[PDB]
Amino acid sequence: HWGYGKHNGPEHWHKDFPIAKGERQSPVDIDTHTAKYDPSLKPLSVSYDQATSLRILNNGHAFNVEFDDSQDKAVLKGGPLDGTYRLIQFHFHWGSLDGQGSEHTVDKKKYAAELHLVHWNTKYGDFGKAVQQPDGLAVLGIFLKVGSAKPGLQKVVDVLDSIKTKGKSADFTNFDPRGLLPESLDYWTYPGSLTTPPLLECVTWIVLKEPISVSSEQVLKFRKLNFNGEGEPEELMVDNWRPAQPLKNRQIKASFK
Ligand SMILES: [Zn+2]
Repeated sequence: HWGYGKHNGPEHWHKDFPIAKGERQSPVDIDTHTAKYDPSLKPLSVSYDQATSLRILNNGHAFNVEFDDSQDKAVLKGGPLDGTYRLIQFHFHWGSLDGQGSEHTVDKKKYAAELHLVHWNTKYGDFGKAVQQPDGLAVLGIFLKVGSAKPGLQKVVDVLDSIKTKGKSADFTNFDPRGLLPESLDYWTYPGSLTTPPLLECVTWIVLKEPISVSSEQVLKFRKLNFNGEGEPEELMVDNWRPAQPLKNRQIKASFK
């Protein structure tokens, strides 16, 4: 058992997964003053038009909206990416309070939550083989501030009551992930890791400058979820976020001047 608890939290993940103290760990603080613009970065392509959501599920760490990744239906191309990355699932990390909840920070500022859209490089045939490579995954990370409710998010919130406890899942079809994007795809990028065990250093990170607004009403529904399984003592699913890890020698490239 790993989690976000006192004894099984990020400070202790290294005991079971030594890579936690690796050279390419995520998330990281994005220093705007030192994250230099890169004119070599190609424009970012997002094709979520024929996207096919299948189910939503509680996995005892967050909730994942999973997609049919059998075809190039919903793909991420260009930016820093070489080849086509298929969307497999998106999930969030969020806090107990509005003041915290994001994994990545910007000049040390935390957001109320962070959205991660997970893609894998079709070059490697399947996800299993993908996570064993440095460029295997691409995660599109989008900050959440508490403001005007996100319409594209309400379909998600409306189903959360039905996957309260770890292990529960539900049919979740015809979800448009375009509903969750901001207007400017202006990003930072760097090579990093999964922010959960086994913390494999296989992720090209693409973090959007532009956060999205969500209503306190929407984020309160997130915090009504359970880490625990059915029949267990209740443990509310909150502060499911890893703090910023050392950047070390890595450079964070910005897509904008
Ligand atoms: Zn994540």
